[PDB]
Amino acid sequence: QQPNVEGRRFSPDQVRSVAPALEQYTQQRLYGDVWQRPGLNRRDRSLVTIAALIARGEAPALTYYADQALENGVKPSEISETITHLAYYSGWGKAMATVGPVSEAFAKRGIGQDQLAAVESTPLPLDEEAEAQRATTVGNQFGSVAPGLVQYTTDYLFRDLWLRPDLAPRDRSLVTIAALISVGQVEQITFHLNKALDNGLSEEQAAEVITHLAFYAGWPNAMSALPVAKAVFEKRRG
Amino acid sequence: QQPNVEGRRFSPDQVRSVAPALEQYTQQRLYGDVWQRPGLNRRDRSLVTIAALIARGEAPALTYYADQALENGVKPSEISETITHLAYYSGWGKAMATVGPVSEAFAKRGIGQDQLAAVESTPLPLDEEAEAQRATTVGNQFGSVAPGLVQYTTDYLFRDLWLRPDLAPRDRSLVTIAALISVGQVEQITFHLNKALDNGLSEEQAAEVITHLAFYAGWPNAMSALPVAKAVFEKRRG
Amino acid sequence: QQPNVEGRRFSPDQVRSVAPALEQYTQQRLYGDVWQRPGLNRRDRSLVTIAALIARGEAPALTYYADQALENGVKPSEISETITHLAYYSGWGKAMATVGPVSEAFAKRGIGQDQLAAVESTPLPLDEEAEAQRATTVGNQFGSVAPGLVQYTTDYLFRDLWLRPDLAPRDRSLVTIAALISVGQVEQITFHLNKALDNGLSEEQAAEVITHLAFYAGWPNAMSALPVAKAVFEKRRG
Repeated sequence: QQPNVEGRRFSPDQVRSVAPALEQYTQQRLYGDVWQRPGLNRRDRSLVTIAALIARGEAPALTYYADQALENGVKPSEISETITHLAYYSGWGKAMATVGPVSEAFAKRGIGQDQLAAVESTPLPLDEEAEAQRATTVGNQFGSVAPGLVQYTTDYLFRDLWLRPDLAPRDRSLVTIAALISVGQVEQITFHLNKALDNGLSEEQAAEVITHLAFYAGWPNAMSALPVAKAVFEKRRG
Repeated sequence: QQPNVEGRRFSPDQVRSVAPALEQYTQQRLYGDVWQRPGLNRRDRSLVTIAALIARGEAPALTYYADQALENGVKPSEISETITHLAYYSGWGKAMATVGPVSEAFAKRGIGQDQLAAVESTPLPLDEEAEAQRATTVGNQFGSVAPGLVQYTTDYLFRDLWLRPDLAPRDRSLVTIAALISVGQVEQITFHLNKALDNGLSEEQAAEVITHLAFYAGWPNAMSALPVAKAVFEKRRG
Repeated sequence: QQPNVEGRRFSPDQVRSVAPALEQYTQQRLYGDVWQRPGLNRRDRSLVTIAALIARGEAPALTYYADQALENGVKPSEISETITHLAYYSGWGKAMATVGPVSEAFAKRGIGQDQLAAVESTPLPLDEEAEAQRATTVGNQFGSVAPGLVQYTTDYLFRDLWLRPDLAPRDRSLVTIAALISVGQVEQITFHLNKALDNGLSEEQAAEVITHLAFYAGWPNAMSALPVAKAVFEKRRG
């Protein structure tokens, strides 16, 4: 039920040499059920999975998963941009680790540099009022605690990274929430889940993201996200 | 004082080329003292260590540590089942990473597939009342937040994984608490430590688990577990 | 703007084959701006970076970063001691992972074992009253919860590791706060940041540490440290 078995790091035979139950579960549950849940499509699941693997330092799995993402209709430029985005959100080393595995995936598919996310291009429109509010809140709270970090947050992230067009805002928020959930960073989920929902991700899609990540990032990480998600959904109803 | 020095990823000579104090501490403190603490036996320490290495993405160390576990009397089927269990609790990629290192450990010992945990076998008895209570609690709290995840929790975990006989309930709880502590997932320790104690793990054994993990998962992770453990021990006395 | 381009795991060409924007950001922002911020010098930034890479299981990057640290004036003995220190604070496996990459860095520079941190040497002076207070607090709270861990905390850490002269107290605290921030261990930052400030790290230096780590350990980790740092700074003013 899993596509492109030959592209896997470890073969079904190899997995069965240690844990045949795991191989069966991979086929019947992970690929046969989770990946088949229609509330979130294969393209979006690929973005969520790539984000999880990057955030969790499981870059070797990316050769297979990046190839699958391309097959599922994720653009090379979107994979490219996910890596750049997660340099900031997961850390530079986590992004750098992707270079070998993803370059291999691209090379096999004949994906040249001309298909990648632009170094510099026309920014998306900035909601100036919401940004003025965001900057004021952070500056008032932490401006004298870490002035450099506060300034970088504004200049590098909210006035640049988040306006880069190579991921649609919805998709950039999607990869962000996936990366956060994947490493249990529940403190930052409220802001970014609200942003994702504002950007067009549906509540059921968000529930599917959490559900998908139970498998890729472990049950406790998915479980920890639930009260945060619940609070967000309830607050939007007020 | 450390057994099977030749089976290590890095030799004592190699460790001494960077940090001779670390090599000395490994011999005198880790192997000479911690591993020798009689409150928790070598077999259980091996299970705790394997769980920690899996959860923390330190799979390369597993060739040595899985071999040691087998020497310490952990069954191949128990190692097999730990991997499958932690696919769910640590994440699929963390379990998958074990395949290469553990297959090598098994191959060297002539451990064939006939010795592994069963794909499907007769489930252990389910405490139907405690399960009805568990399902009701979760369903009431998060049923409309992530219905898919709630259903999978019931169907995949509590009505299947936890009833698989290839780990005794005590040992399955042992590996779970070890994996949780190892990545600082304190939110889920209350439930699983209670379950471990219910399943027959002693309070002193649990204290030894936390102590062992200070070395393998870092002091802060062990320290973070202490107030949770304290609260559990005190609550059971009420 | 990045020194020793040829020593990198992945070349600029390789990074550009996946994410040319990331390569540009590395040059212009990470190396061209962050590393150039004068509030924290290159030597201290190297210690912070090594600690982050060790804590986050990004040991492969260490060949380049350890070489850079040596170029920046970090002593071989200080790198040696950072590894030993983080065996305790990040975990044994995280320290062990450094052996290959750092040994390579040392070999290329002709750094022999005679330049490494001493296995045993004359301890630094212990503040006996502050230690009596620390031991009493921990013993009263957790002495009967995990007696072994409480005893090891005293004997292995505060009456040995922290008195080892191969890192100055300021630098040992620096590597500790870096390692904690890098994996989001906010629970332990209050104690260790106070200790760092007591040991001579300035508040602006601490702010630069957090800022540097936003890039190496991801924005959310740096952001999570801010309220802890704020509370510490404010408390010292009372």
